[PDB]
Amino acid sequence: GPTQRHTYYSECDEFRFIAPRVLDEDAPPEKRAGVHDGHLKRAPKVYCGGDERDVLRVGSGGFWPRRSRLWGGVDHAPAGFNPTVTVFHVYDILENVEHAYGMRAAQFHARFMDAITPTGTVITLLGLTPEGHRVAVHVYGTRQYFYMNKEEVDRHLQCRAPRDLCERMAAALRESPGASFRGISADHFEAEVVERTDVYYYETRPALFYRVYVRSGRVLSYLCDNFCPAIKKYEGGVDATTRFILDNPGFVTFGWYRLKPGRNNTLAQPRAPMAFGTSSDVEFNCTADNLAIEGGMSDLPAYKLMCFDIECKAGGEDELAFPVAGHPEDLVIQISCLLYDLSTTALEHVLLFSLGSCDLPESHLNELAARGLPTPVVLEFDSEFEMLLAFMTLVKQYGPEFVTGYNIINFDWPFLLAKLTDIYKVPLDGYGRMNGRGVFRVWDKIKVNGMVNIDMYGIITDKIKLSSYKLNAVAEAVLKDKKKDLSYRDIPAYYATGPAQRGVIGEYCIQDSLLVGQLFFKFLPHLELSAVARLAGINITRTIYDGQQIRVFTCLLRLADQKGFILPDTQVLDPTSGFHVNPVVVFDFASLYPSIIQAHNLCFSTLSLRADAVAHLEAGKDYLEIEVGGRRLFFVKAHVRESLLSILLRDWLAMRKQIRSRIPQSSPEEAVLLDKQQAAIKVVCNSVYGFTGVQHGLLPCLHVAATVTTIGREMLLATREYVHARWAAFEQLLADFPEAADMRAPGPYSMRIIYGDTDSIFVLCRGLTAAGLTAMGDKMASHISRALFLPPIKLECEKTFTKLLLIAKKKYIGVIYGGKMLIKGVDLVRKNNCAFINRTSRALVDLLFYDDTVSGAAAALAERPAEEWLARPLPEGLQAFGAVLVDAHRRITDPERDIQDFVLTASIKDRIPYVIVAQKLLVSELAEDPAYAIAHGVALNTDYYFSHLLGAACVTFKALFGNNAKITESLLKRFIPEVWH
Repeated sequence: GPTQRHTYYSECDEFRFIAPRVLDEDAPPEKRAGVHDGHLKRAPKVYCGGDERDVLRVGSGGFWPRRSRLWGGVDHAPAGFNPTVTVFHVYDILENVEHAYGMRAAQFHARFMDAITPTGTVITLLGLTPEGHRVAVHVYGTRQYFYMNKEEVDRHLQCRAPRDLCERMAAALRESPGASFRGISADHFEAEVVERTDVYYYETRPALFYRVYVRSGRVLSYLCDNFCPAIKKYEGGVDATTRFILDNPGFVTFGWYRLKPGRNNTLAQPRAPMAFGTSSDVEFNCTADNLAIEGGMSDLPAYKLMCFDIECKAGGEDELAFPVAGHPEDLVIQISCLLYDLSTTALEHVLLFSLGSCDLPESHLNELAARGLPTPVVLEFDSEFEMLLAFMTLVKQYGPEFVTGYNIINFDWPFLLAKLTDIYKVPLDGYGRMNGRGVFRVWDKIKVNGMVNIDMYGIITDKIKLSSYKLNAVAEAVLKDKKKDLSYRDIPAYYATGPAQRGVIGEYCIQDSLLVGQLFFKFLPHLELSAVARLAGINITRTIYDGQQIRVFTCLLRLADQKGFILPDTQVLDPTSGFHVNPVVVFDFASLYPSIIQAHNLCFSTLSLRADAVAHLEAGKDYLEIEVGGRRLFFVKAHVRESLLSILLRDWLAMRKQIRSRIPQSSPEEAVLLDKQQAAIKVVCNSVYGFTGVQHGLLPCLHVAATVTTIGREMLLATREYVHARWAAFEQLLADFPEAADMRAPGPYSMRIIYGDTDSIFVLCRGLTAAGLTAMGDKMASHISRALFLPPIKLECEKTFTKLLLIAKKKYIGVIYGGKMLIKGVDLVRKNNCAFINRTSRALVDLLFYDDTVSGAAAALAERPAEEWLARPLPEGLQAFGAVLVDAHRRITDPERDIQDFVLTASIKDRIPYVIVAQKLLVSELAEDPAYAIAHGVALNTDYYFSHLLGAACVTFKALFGNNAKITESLLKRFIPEVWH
């Protein structure tokens, strides 16, 4: 009997039986709606072919593939099976507490038991061997630690003598009635004095601190919140995995390893099957010295990818209601489950789980064989519970270390777990890799121990930009592929028809995962993630869910301690609105914030609020010097003290550039892995800025973020300053850039910056062609960059606007020389508005951009304040703009056969099309079915539709009149007769 219990189900004799009554064919006309919801006493069953079987049996003729040694008490390994392990790969790491007493009957060598006596944290390395064998290697020995000021503590209690301290902490822990679990001993702690320095400030001098080790995070946590009343505490937030990686040089979170002898030729101990803590084929106890990095050896082992996607159906009153997991009537009816070799890429298994009989189409089956793909295996069931258990039984038994699909984090996994926990009261702590007590939860964002979930939806929202992110949509843009035959509203209808129509549902389900697969092996996300994990020193599962600061803290921590630091704990030239007929050039700085940090030596360690005790070294040379926020600040440079961030980033930039110089002289396969790394360094570098300015995150320092803000500003003001001085005349520009020869346009020449924002400047170029300006702009930026700023800082050129409506602040419309329209901080469309108001509103903005007469006339408006155009007539070039509004009025009034164009719709609801019609004096009580209007020759409501077009035009083209909506309203009125106002 396992020394630690298996909490997943290896038997159920009874359970909650829920199934749609349609499934009954012994079925009167009336008894076929809704759902059965009762208790049934019998084992859960699977059907596959004419065959059946208990869902929880392992042995003979099992319907689905397993990778499982132990199944609730029985060892299913071949009598003989005893492989030896040397090298093995690691994809995931767990932290758990083990207690010596609970493990007595496990057959563990005393060095291990020693490590967990009252208690101890065990770090379990998860992965597999070259042969495919599933491994869990249990690292004993790692303790978490944290620091506290010696003399400060030594005074406020009182006792240098390191045992006195430990006793006082053990005595602190008794008094909390929160499970001291009789850990009221001075021996559950070691406390050593070391010299060190709080990272903050230039002045701060090395003090003496107590390093104190602890046996469990449980303990550490309490002492954070309680032992430190006034006393300052350092690196208490640092988990055991991260101590295990950082204190063992070279060690990684994702890599190959080998076990070897240690200190006194100590050897890793294989575990007896009955003390396995996970579902792996082999397990071992060891300490860090029994482990070594196995560099050179690099190839991904045969780990598996499960790719699934679920389909549901609504019960209750209205079967076209979107399904809700909390409803017992609203059932998961099918799950598409695909199993790949992740090292190979091959699709090994196609499984479809199905509530009710399901007969896949012959056509879909022909298409699978024809593509050299596995024949699907259809598992069918009478109830939702039987099918959910089956799926979860497969999730435990096959144990895909990797899992994927589309929106599975947002819809699929939440739906299925809501059902498992709430409706069926099944516990999940045992269904991951651990046999019990493991994490298996979704939040608002899922965490399943020993399972790396990568959701393709988010990956795709991260590489490609689109109008839509639906799969069939995504499948047509990215895989250039076309399939379009399903809608959640059709499911019920089809479900009720019979087993063939359920097959169709199953087809589109399998095909859905097929496409998601094809995408995962297109974008190889796990490899972007491994690389970050591998680089940041963190578990792969935290490279996705856990955000920003995590990826950077760890590295900051390693460096910080090298240096002998400790980390404390939780304790007016922007736009003048107007239109532009001359080209506008857009300069951007590349990774501005990180390049500032590095160039200007900015760190926790190098800043100060004091002028004194600053080595009194000297201003200018040794000092940065800034009027930051409230007051004056100072930052030392890389000769006096070099910044910890600075170092992180420089090292990462030198790494990227040395990796990038290699991409072309390596193999195709070597280049695919260097690209992922080269991109990983970029994900991590773009993080360091953010890391600084989280006011309640780990190591904030708002006075670095804010100095970077104010340096960002100065730099672009300098770029402004420069361009105006240097390029005021075309002659100097021709001397720097001889190709300007063929760029001189008719006008007078003038180069002026018009918009400044975060990291980009807009430069209006009179007398120049839009034609070669993007290429000349690179050079300009290169030139500027090489002339004004310190390395990494790099200004570049993206983009020339042939024409530009500069509305405001962060709001503009432009056509891009050589491209499309770009619209920022506005839309010219509304899903809610009728076609006609949208099409015309749009036609207007196109006249302004694409009609050269309207474009000059629009430009000329800028030569004159809004109010002065009220006095005088608008420039004639706008005749065509007015022709469009006039024209729209006529579109409405006339017996004009397209009423459809004026239809509004604001399930049952919206969908009812209507139109607003002419005539107490009524208020949109003049809705009407369209057909009725037509059939009765009813006029549309001129005043209504037109005033909506006038309003929309008015908000889009205020810019031509300094954003005064009033003046705009008045001037566009001149283009239409007053009797139509």
